[PDB]
This record gives sequence, C-alpha cells and structure tokens, in this order.
Amino acid sequence: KDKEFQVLFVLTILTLISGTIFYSTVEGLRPIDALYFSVVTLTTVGYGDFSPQTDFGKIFTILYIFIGIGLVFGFIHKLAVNVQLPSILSNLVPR
Amino acid sequence: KDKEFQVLFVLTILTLISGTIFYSTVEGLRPIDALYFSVVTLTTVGYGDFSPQTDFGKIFTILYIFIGIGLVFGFIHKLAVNVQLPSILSNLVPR
Amino acid sequence: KDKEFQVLFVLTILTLISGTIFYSTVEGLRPIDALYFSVVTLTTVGYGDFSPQTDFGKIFTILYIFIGIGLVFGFIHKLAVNVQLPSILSNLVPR
Amino acid sequence: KDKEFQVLFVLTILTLISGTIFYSTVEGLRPIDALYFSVVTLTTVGYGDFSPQTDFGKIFTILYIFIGIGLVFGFIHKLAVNVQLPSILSNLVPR
Ligand SMILES: [K+]
Ligand SMILES: [K+]
Ligand SMILES: [K+]
Ligand SMILES: [K+]
Ligand SMILES: [K+]
Repeated sequence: KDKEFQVLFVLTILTLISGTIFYSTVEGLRPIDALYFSVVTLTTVGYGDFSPQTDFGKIFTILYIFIGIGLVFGFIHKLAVNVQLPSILSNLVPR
Repeated sequence: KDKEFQVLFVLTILTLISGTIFYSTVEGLRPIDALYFSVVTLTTVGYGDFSPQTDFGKIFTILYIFIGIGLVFGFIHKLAVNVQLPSILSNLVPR
Repeated sequence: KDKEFQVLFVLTILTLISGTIFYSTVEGLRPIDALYFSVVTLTTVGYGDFSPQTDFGKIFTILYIFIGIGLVFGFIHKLAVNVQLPSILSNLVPR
Repeated sequence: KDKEFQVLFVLTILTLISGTIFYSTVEGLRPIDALYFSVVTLTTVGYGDFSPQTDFGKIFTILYIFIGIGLVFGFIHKLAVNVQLPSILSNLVPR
C-alpha cells in the first residue's frame, strides 16, 4: 500500500509539473503561480485569481481537467485512508 | 467496458455541445469560450472568469448543473479506472 | 425508489428555498440571484459572481455549506442512477 | 458512531482553526474572514473573494488543500449519513 501510495504520489507530481510548465510558458505565470494555479484547478477549488487568457490555454485546461481530476482525487483518497487515518488511530493509544 | 466508456463519452460530448450552443447564443460567448465555460461549470472548478449575466442564463445554469454533474463525473470515473489505470499498469512491465 | 427520489427532491427544494430567503433578505439579492447563488455554492461550483459581504452572511454560508452539500450531492446521485440512467437504457431499445 | 462522528468533528475544528490562524497572520485577514476563506477552500467552493496574495500563502494553500479535503469531506459524509439521515427518518413517524 506504500507502493500504491507511491505510484499515485509520483503520478500526481508529474501531473502538476505538467501544468506548471504549460501555464508558465504559454500563459506567462511565474513558476510558483503556475503550480498553485494547477493545484487549484485539478482539485476544483477554482478561486479564479489566475485563469487562462489564451485559446491555447482554454483548450489545454479542458483536457488537463478531465485527465487530471481522476488522478488527483485518487491520490488524496489514498493519502487520507492509508496515511492520515492510521496516524490518527496511532495517536489515540500511547507507546 | 469500451462500450460502457463509449456511451458516457458520447453523452458527455452531447452535453458540452448543449452548453456551448446555449451560452454562445444567449450569453454571447465565442464558441470556444462557451465550451470552456461549460466544462469549467460541470466539473465544479468554477473559475468565474465567465458567468451568466442574464436571467435566462442563470436559470439554464441551475438545471444544466444538476443534470450535467452526474454524467460528467461518471465519464471521468469510467475514464480513470477503465482507461487511465490499465495504461498505467501496462507501463510497469515491458513487452 | 421514486419515493427515495421524492424525499431527496423535496428536501433539496426546501434547502434552496432556505438560502434564497436568507440571501435575498440579509445580502440584498434579487430572489432569482439568491437561488442561483444558493445552487452555485452547494454544488461547489463557486463562480464567485455573487458572494456574501456581511459577517452574518459569511457565517450563514459556513453552516449552509456543511449542512447543504450532503443533501444536494445525494439528490444528484439519486437523480443520475435512478432517473437519468434508466431513461438512457430505455433509449437503446425501441418499443 | 457518535464517537466516529466526534473524532471527525474535532479534527475538522482543529483544521479550520489552523487555516484561520495562518491566513489571519500571514495574509492579513480578519479572523472571521480567514475561517470563511478556510471553509470555502477545503470544500472546494472557491468563490475567490479572498485568495492568497503572498508566496508563503500560495504554498500553504497547496498543502492545506491536499491535507484538508480528505478530512472535511469525511466529516460531511459522517454528518450526513449518521446525523442528518436518521433525523429525517425520525420525522416521518410520530412519537
Ligand atoms: K470556484
Ligand atoms: K471563483
Ligand atoms: K465522491
Ligand atoms: K469550485
Ligand atoms: K468544486
């Protein structure tokens, strides 16, 4: 399960790296803003402080969302049940 | 399952075509902006860069959301488990 | 199941009526804008075109979200599997 | 199950307290605005009326989202099935 977590962890990093590079390059975001914009889109928070201004960006976002949401939510799920939950349980009993 | 994927794939295309046409016509969006606005609504990202200004648009969006979220999420789900996951598994072993 | 659908359908109407009345009264929205703002919040689209400006509104929204998301998503779910899906299946075969 | 509800209830309070304190301090929000901004992010509504302006804030939000969504959604789930649902059922029959 650490190896189930690790495949979804890596893939998520590679996916945010993807949006980071595209949005930095094409839409002109500082690298730090691209990553934050990539994370705010794929988790569907969607603040709207950054948003794609070019047609090339609007199209990329359509696909990135569909391809990206499934992964991201899956990592989060793996993260919560397989890492957060056990550590919570372990805190309720002392060693 | 390719045929389960294909029914949710088609239906999703027909649903985004619906919002594209309505928002282009009534709310005056360029076709490309309507589709992007339709995709950003039904996945609940909700940037807010485009938003309906007319009462006819505000009402349409209420129903489109309820009718549309169930489908869109279902396609994404089908897409992730039945297409993304296997291709991931196949990459871990060489032919 | 029509009666499972009908309890979640009613409850959802009562919940949107709640936000409609509160946001119209306290935050000064036209009734039509309140309902649309209520629907855009509880499905977590969150355009941000309308947003609560008063402290009384910011607090109400905190609770309305927590109390409201569970219902709304549940109706949508019931709506998709128990109404949309069968009608889709029925279209694939002619009477 | 009251004790399953109570662990997710507490943890959620502690998590919103976290964002409240960080966003008040670093991003300069009034305490009431931080909490509302924290609740609007972790449920992925994302109005965008408040949004982090500093790099320290953009980074914190990236992690807070990933760590926070799993909990918050889990509480909401527990809240809906284990508290809202029974009270609904109890209203359909008189004592
Ligand atoms: K949003
Ligand atoms: K927004
Ligand atoms: K879900
Ligand atoms: K959103
Ligand atoms: K959302």
